[PDB]
Amino acid sequence: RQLVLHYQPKVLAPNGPMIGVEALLRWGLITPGQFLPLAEKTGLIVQIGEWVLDEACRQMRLWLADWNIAVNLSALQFAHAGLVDSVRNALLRHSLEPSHLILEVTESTAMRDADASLVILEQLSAMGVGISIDDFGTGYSSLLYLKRLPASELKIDRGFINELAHDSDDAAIVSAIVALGRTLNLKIVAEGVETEAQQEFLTRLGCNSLQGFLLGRPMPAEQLL
Amino acid sequence: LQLLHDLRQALERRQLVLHYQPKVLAPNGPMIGVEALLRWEHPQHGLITPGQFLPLAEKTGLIVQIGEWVLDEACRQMRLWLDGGHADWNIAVNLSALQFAHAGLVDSVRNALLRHSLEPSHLILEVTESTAMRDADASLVILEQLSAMGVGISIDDFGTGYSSLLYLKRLPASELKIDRGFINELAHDSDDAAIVSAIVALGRTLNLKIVAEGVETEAQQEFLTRLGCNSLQGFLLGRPMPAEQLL
Ligand SMILES: Nc1nc2c(ncn2[C@@H]2O[C@@H]3COP(=O)(O)O[C@H]4[C@@H](O)[C@H](n5cnc6c(=O)[nH]c(N)nc65)O[C@@H]4COP(=O)(O)O[C@H]3[C@H]2O)c(=O)[nH]1
Ligand SMILES: Nc1nc2c(ncn2[C@@H]2O[C@@H]3COP(=O)(O)O[C@H]4[C@@H](O)[C@H](n5cnc6c(=O)[nH]c(N)nc65)O[C@@H]4COP(=O)(O)O[C@H]3[C@H]2O)c(=O)[nH]1
Ligand SMILES: [Mg+2]
Ligand SMILES: [Mg+2]
Ligand SMILES: [Mg+2]
Ligand SMILES: [Mg+2]
Repeated sequence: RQLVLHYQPKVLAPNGPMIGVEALLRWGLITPGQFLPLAEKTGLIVQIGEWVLDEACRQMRLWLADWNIAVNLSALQFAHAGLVDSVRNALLRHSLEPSHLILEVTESTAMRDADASLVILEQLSAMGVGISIDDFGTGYSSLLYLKRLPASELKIDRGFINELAHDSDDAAIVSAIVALGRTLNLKIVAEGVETEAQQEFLTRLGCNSLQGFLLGRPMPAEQLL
Repeated sequence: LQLLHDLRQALERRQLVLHYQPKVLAPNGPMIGVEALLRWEHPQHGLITPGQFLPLAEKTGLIVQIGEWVLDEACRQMRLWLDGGHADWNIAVNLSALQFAHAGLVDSVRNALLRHSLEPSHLILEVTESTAMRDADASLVILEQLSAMGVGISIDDFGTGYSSLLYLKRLPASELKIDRGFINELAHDSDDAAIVSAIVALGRTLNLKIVAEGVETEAQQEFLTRLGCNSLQGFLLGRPMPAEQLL
């Protein structure tokens, strides 16, 4: 068992309290960018995912701790026939309210076969699980399906969060995502917040919550305290 | 289902209208505003009341655009009235639980006031006790924004939910509205008069105006006045009616 979760805080804007964490997988000390693609191609991602989901639910129970936890799903995990049985079973196993668990799938993953995403996410949403669309702005979305999917939040891609000059293309895109949130009834999370000016500007643009190194780096449950 | 199809097209068919009910200083003092109340003029069923279709609207999400239309028309009407010289009237608009939690609520209020050049102090937003107290920390963030814009905040159907006195003081509410259920039962239950008195006393000690709602009889009016209610609303003082008929 060399697999460990690190947790990164999500924080209500403007400076408001921490409302939850994202679980981030780690393995020397190996980062997931170095091995998740091999796991995806080989199918080992599905067992690793079962372990991640279980450990996140276990940790949340242990804490419960007035907050929720977000787990990432790769394209294979999202499409895997077992996914929805397994989410329901993991919440049942730990007697954990479904409102405490968030599942993140990327824009690309969700939009690849939107009708199939809809069958899967509708089940998940009827069970009460929070559904987040990650890396938003980096894929291709149908506005029609963006409304139809029972998502509760979009997470702005880290790639748009750099110098964020007021007249930048990046700022326009952040504004557009915020406006999608406002018109489609979705919370918007900015990810990759490293500086005070980003925090301030993203808050004024109307992001609902923030994640990034400035607010807290990923760390193991113990160090998080 | 017929109701579902019919409600979907109700805005397209201009079948939705606002009626307005006077709120009056107690006992019968000047009218200080109105509550906007949605009605549906149905070509087959006639004038349908919102208890008969707002739950379907909530469940389907049709309540969002129905609410945009309600807010727009209410703001239009208040503007018109202000320009007609009714300087001391406000208008109160109801918010369901879904509208109160909608990510765009505050932007939509700001846009509607700007569209009709309406000072924010002439708009009152009513959220029920239950709605406000379900997640009080979240209610606080929402209501503080609305209150900083200058919009009045009313806690509706008061007495029907469960309130934290702590958050009841922290919320930037301006008024509590006693639920009509407590007014109607006064002649038929000894507990109701105590409950109504307690609500009035909460207003007095937390610095909130109290509105008594559902006033139908002279004796209710007299009793509520003697208790010290600030304002009254009810059939005795004036039923909901269209803006024109109200005059
Ligand atoms: N430069 C910078 N980076 C920041 C900042 N704040 C957070 N990050 C990093 O950005 C990534 C956020 O996760 P992601 O976009 O979902 O993207 C994740 C996610 O797609 C994938 N991944 C991580 N854990 C899991 C997992 O348990 N399951 C699955 N299926 N995928 C995972 O690996 C990707 C990269 O993971 P990480 O290395 O942990 O990198 C994490 C996080 O450490 C910041 O302020 N500045
Ligand atoms: N028996 C009796 N009833 C009286 C008397 N005085 C006032 N009422 C009624 O009490 C209700 C007061 O509104 P509410 O408690 O906010 O309760 C409202 C409110 O929750 C909701 N509603 C109405 N319009 C709207 C709207 O535009 N948006 C939203 N979200 N909800 C609305 O529907 C509920 C019922 O609306 P209405 O049928 O118009 O019923 C109205 C009004 O007609 C009286 O003396 N006797
Ligand atoms: Mg993620
Ligand atoms: Mg991301
Ligand atoms: Mg009301
Ligand atoms: Mg009421």
